[PDB]
Amino acid sequence: GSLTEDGLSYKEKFVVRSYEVGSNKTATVETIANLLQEVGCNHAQSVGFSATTTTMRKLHLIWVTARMHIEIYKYPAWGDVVEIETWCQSEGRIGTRRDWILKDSVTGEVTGRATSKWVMMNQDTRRLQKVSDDVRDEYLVFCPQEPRLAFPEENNRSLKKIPKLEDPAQYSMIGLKPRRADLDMNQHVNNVTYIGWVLESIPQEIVDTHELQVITLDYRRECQQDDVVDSLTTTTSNDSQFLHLLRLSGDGQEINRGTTLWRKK
Amino acid sequence: GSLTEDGLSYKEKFVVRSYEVGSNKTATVETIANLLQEVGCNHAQSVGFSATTTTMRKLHLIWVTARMHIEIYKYPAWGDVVEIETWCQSEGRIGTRRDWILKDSVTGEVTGRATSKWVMMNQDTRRLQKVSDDVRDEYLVFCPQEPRLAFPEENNRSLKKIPKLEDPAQYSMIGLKPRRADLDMNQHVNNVTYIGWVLESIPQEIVDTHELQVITLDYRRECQQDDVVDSLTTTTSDSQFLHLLRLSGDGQEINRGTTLWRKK
Ligand SMILES: Cn1cc(N)c(C(=O)NC2CCC2)n1
Ligand SMILES: Cn1cc(N)c(C(=O)NC2CCC2)n1
Repeated sequence: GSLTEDGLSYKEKFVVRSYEVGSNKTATVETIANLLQEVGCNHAQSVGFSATTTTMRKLHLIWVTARMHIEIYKYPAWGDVVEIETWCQSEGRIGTRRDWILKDSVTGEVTGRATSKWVMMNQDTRRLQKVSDDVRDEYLVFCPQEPRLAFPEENNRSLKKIPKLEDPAQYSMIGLKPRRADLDMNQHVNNVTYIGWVLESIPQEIVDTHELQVITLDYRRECQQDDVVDSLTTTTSNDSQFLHLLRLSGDGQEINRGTTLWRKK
Repeated sequence: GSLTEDGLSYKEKFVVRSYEVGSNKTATVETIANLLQEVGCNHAQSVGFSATTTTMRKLHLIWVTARMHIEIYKYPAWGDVVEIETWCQSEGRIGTRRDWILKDSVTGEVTGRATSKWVMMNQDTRRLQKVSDDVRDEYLVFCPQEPRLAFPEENNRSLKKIPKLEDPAQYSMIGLKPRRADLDMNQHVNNVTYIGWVLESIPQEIVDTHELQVITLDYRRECQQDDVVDSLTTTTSDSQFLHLLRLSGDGQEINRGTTLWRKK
């Protein structure tokens, strides 16, 4: 991969691997989620990062995902090359936004797009805070000045308020635990695991006859290595829509909430 | 990736990804296991396959892993390029063997090696079958004639008989279930999940102070999508462990193995 000519975005090509595909022989949404994560890491490394700035490590501050939104028009097949372009943008003192565009390397058409909202948090106390002026200027040089939105639309699906699932849920997957493969280099559960865990409550019949089009996920609390999750789902709707909820098995503390949209094959 | 000049092996370079590494910022043994699996698929595709031969698809026959053995000297770091060379060989009518050599793309040194024993099963009845001729000949053109062994040594770790763990186990991880990410394109639990599941019973204190050097795993039975596994471990000794994966209910054995760890 490499930065574009202006140095205000990064591109990377990935060949889809055999273990990265599902039953339809196309990449899973978790493979896509992993690829977006990977290109974001390479973008951060290519501009002198490790993505904590000078003032962030001084104050023990980290970026945390608050929301992920992914829309896929076509899933790349096993053996195909997918090109992903990623960039970041300041959202004032609220946090940062990271966008992605997925393309077929052969045709050059947009086969998917994603958007994420990141908030600043103290690594130790876990307390959210607004972006300071000294920190905002440190990352502003790596961002476009004019708005560059992967989801421009005057009423897009990425900004909708997600309601909380009411008990009883229509479908559920109980007793979900993360293994060492689910943890990142800092021993925290990878953000992509929550996506997989959310989808565990969707019935296998829907997965066999439908393709996942859109997924919106709100990250409320992190699941520890020794925590147990419960995935809950209810159909709300040629298109099926679901409301989702991930919570701790014990106290029932909410850790994630979201919605998915599926279309008939 | 591509086949070598003689067409009797395949090579491929992989850049280690950020989500593929552990706390030491080096690739996990499951990332390595995934890479070996991937290079084996590309090798099979590059020589005209869909590794099912002509006779095999007519008879509803598949290759299944009976044994996996991996030895790592150095784990590639996040950002490093690892080159893997893989090849197949016949072992008479008992089955097939697949070997791998892992190398650092910069220095060219051997940083790891693996060997696997594959047996021929009937997809539907799940019944083991010996490798008859005709199907033996159909694939012997893609294999070296003289023995090419990643583990040559007479009396090496890859050929040792693994005993069955006795109850009670010293360490255990219970209630393990596969998710959709753990399944392959045919909806079967990926062989690499069993490796991860085996390692779930190793205490986090050993993982934090030791590096995994060798792992030998015997595949006895497949775990279904709706099955629940129990991972059991006992220290037998460098630290050495005896492992056992079994179904939560009936306690049916699905996998057994051993791991060797060195102090950091
Ligand atoms: C720690 N980190 C770096 C990233 N680039 C991501 C990231 O984009 N995560 C989302 C969740 C679906 C992919 N997370
Ligand atoms: C379906 N398939 C093709 C392969 N080449 C492998 C394979 O080598 N798997 C082993 C166990 C983890 C490494 N499995």
